[PDB]
Amino acid sequence: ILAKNIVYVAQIKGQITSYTYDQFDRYITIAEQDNAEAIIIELDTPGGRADAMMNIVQRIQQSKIPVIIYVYPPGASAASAGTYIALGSHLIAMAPGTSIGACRTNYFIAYIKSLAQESGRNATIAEEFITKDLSLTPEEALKYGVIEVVARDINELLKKSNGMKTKIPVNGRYVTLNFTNVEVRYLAPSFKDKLISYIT
Amino acid sequence: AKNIVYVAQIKGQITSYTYDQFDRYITIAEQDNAEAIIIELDTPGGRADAMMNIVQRIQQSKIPVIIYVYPPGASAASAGTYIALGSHLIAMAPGTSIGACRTNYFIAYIKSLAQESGRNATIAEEFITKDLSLTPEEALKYGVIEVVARDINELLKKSNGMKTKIPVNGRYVTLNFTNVEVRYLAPSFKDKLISYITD
Repeated sequence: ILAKNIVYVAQIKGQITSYTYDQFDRYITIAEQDNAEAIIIELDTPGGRADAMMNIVQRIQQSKIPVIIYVYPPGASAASAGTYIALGSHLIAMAPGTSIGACRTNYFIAYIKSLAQESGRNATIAEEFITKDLSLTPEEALKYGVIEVVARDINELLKKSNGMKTKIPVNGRYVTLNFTNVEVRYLAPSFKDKLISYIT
Repeated sequence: AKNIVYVAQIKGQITSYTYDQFDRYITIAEQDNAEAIIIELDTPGGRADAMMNIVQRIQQSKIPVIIYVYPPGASAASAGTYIALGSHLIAMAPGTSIGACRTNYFIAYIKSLAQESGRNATIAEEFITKDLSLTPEEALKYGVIEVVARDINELLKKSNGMKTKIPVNGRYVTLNFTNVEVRYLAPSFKDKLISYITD
């Protein structure tokens, strides 16, 4: 026979809107319901410094399982509200060839700085995202302590995150990721998701 | 509670040891009645031969074996391309190659592998007789492979519903990656070493 821990993977491409929050909620909900070891959101977001964001961030922070924001596929970028979402998550991995930061108020600074500090990721850089239109390369990003992992695909990501400690608690406890006997389940975007899209 | 798809890598030159690996992976897959197994294949080649034995292994496999020439920059070469032409499904990631790297028997053989899987055999020959190399897109266009996919997930999405190119235990199968779980299989320790030594 056979059996193991589950990891869910879901994409979230395009601009972040009020409709986005519902997606995060769906995916993270499904994952929570099955006690997934974690969930990876492959995230490629490009522009319009939104606000549905901190509602998403609250979502993540209150999630009952780790949420890994993976800025993938190559060419993807996480900007404006992307980068908040990420800085507020439990782990940030990045595929080579992607970016993070701003694409090419003091309130917002206060905010990015906050997100960074509570997850021990570099807040001086965080600020510079907003105050210098900074854009990091996964390697620079990792050097500077903004992200935790650089991975070419889901599988590297799993191997490299294995055993790493969550950067912010998961329901009060810091968790050590154990992707040792894991099964990955791919979740696809719904039909409304699908349409509410092209129509944008 | 779903269907399992296994994923395994096989990088580097193909030797008599390699067979052992396919056998292991394919065996694990068979034993759990996987919906299928994907071998991410990167094979630089330069004339080897363990191949003929591996291909029989695949043909006799009790579940579909999808040869996926991956990661970007990978090459399915010489030995590789026979293994692939002899499999159930061939996908390729963008930025990879198939064919020769850079007789009146090996030709008969590539031709054969091609015909029995309905993949273009005029090109197959041209691999060996014109040291030809194809790009996933050209490969697709020419009818050598079945799928071009950026990552395991596209691969599953694009292959879903496709019919196997050669039978699986006598029956052609239609892939159904509809409620699937993916399990990644890592190279063992011997494998890991026999690499450093087979260097």
